[PDB]
Amino acid sequence: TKRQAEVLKKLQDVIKHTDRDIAAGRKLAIKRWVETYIEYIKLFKDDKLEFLYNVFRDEGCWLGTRLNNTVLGQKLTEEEIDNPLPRYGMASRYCITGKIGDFDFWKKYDAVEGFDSTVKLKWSEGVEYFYNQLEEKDKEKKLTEAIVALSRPQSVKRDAPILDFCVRNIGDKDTLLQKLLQKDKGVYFLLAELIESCFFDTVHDLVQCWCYKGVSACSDKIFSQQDYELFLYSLSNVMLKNPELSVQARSLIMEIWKCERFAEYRETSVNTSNYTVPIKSVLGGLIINWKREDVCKPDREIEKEEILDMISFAKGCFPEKFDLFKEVMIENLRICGREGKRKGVDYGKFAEELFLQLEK
Repeated sequence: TKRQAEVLKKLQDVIKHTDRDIAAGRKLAIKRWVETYIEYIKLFKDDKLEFLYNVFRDEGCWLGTRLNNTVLGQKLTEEEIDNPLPRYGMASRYCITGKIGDFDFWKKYDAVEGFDSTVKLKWSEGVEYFYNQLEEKDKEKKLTEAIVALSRPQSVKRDAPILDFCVRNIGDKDTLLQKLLQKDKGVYFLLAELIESCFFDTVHDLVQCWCYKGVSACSDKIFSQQDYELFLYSLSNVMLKNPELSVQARSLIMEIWKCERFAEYRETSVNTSNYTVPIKSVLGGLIINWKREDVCKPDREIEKEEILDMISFAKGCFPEKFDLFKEVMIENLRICGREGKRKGVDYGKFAEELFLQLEK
């Protein structure tokens, strides 16, 4: 495990891109990659790890924050330094049927069967190949089916990369929303799974089409109060877990929270009752992220403003309950014990300070 962990860090410290977010996205992609192929690389040494460097420092392999599997597979089949990885193991894993490594699943399969089987196997490189071999008519239907199947409660992290791929290849996200709404909380599970794996871009696209595109939405709210509140709580946890992607997580928090379609939900989230308020984790999450000192963070002022405006919004909706709101938040920040929180510092004081500024 220590060895496995070392492997992960070394492979991530080579990625460098001008945009911090793109890089961080890639460090995550590498993590996911290493998760899939850990056994192959388990026993390894630095010298053998340089082959993984020339293919990972090559921007050809990278398509945005994600990896171009086709290119990557080709690079994983060339025996400069030796491929310590087996060509056959990799070729099969990357569905390179032709140019089979030669000297498991991989026979010959029709497209639909392969698609339906690869998804069951949670084989991200498998679903992609078959998607290509699919008839154009059948494409959207097959993808939609996969999404519905994989947007399920008892899910796993592997499902998210496939879900990401399916959403990005859906050419009509309006019908997708509709086929998802038939499933119980099928829309929540799709967004929550993409959030946990930090596929923020995909979520933004979905939020823009499903919440911001039109005056119309048969329930006007695609999400419920619970799903709305859970989205924000889950986003605040990921933001504290991935401080380099906090800008993208903060923008998603604001877009969901301040959406006009969910304005009633926004007012309910700041209603303090029974010594609790649903925005506690989220408002506490932004405060902790704003006071982080282990990262060089530009625009801490913008972050402070969001916090202040969220506090001001709570005062404007229920002015009578504001002192209750202040006491609940201060007490929550003193016992929270969440990630990114510096131990031994009283975060309650920071809140008290924000409350005073508001008074003036």
